[PDB]
Amino acid sequence: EIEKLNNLQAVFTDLSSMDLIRPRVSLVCQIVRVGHMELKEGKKHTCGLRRPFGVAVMDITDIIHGKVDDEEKQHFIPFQQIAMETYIRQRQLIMSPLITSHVIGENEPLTSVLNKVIAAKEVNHKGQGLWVSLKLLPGDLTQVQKNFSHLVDRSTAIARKMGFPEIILPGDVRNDIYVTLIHGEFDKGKKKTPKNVEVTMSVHDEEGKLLEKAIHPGAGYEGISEYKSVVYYQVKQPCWYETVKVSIAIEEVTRCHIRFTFRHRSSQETRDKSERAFGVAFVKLMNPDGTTLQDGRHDLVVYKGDNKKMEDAKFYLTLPGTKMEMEEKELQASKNLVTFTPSKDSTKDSFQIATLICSTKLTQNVDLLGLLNWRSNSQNIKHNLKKLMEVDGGEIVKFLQDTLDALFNIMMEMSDSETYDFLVFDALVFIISLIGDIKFQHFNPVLETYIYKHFSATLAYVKLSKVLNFYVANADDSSKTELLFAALKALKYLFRFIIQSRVLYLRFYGQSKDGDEFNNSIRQLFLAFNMLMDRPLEEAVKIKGAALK
Repeated sequence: EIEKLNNLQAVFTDLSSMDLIRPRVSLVCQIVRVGHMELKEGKKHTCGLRRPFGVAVMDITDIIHGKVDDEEKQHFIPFQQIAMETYIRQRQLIMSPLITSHVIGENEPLTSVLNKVIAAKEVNHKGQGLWVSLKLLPGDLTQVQKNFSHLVDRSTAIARKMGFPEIILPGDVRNDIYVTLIHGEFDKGKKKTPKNVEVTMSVHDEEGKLLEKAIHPGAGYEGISEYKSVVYYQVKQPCWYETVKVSIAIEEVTRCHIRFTFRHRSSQETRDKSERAFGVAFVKLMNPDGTTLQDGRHDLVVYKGDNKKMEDAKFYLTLPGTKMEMEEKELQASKNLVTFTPSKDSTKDSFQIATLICSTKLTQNVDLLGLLNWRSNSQNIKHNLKKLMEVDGGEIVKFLQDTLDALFNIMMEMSDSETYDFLVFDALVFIISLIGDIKFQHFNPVLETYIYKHFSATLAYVKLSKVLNFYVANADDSSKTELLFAALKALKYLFRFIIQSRVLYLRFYGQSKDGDEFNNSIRQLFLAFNMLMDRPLEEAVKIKGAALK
């Protein structure tokens, strides 16, 4: 692109304070040639196909540390090519030729070349490489584009960190579904040469319509309908590890899936286009329980058989897309012997992907939605409430407001059961404890936003006072000790919610017919703290300390 050579500026924002202080950081440029499979002249070869060339690595840890910051410096990153050493040394081997081997000069994945370049401090570039002026600019994208507009303008290419910052700004609307094609074992089958498998993954809706521009090869590049994986010249297990950008709208991603098509790519264009993708994978970005695809590894399964059937969104989507999916279907078919015949089409071919979902609304947990489905998951509310605290506060904070409202509504409808009251209480205590953390402090304003605006309780304060009074009356308990202690640590917003419920009661009933009862609750809480404290110090020294706190 002629309009990019003088505009090729790369910026990597979202580097948290933890990102810089990492011991070893390297800017790794992956160089992949696109075109002919074989550098041979005389016959037509399939063009437009991506082949591995080499990896260029420098330890920019000191550069990201800010140790050397100078615009005139052009740090030359040496380029290391894949070892295509099969022509120079082959000319001198006499008096004992006993060799039965092959040429491996392009089939190594870029992962191993990158590993070698990382290990080898000196890169035998031999005059091949690139120049990049590397600098660290403090602040976020706005500050870097405003404090360093000359350095970083709006046209400057922007790339984000593969992860999450130390500060989650409330409303960081992002759907960075980073799909990485780790590996896939594809059967050679009838073809003696291993198939030049390509992961032509494709984003289709539940109707199967391919969603164009959904897949982005990387930063600074527009999206594409389908992304092609790197060609490996007859590898049984082509290892790609290719990180791409998948930008699906969080509202439409609920009905969006990526269909991973793998085609055998013979050395000739006629055979290449005459060979259809022998096997296709796919994954729903949704768990069956109404939650989006989880963060981590997922092992896709390559199916075989009719090509029309395997492209039928009403058929292949119904088929288990992952190994865990086949295991789940088999186990559930083990308890029901009702029309469950496993198909021989389940070949041993499988595919592996990694999906780091950097999203703000996408939800990945079953217990969370079970509580969010409490009105119809009443049978598991006791289980869901216990199993909430295992869920990280990061997943909670996406819908903390609705979680609070659901807990309060659970209190509204079925307050008779005090055990669920205790479960909700302890879960909320954990909520406040985690939001008070530096990671989650920024959503405390959002928490207050819910309190002052979206809080929807009118008597929950009564029950909270009851339960907390039970805590303080049962202060000496060891099992309660941490609970009451964390309640102390969370008293502020606890009573903010209590008083909000009380004032909503007042404004929904005009005058408190139980204002005497409410203030009596306050006073009896006071005398309860008196009963807590008059006990000997030694049992609860830190508890009285936190009480004073």
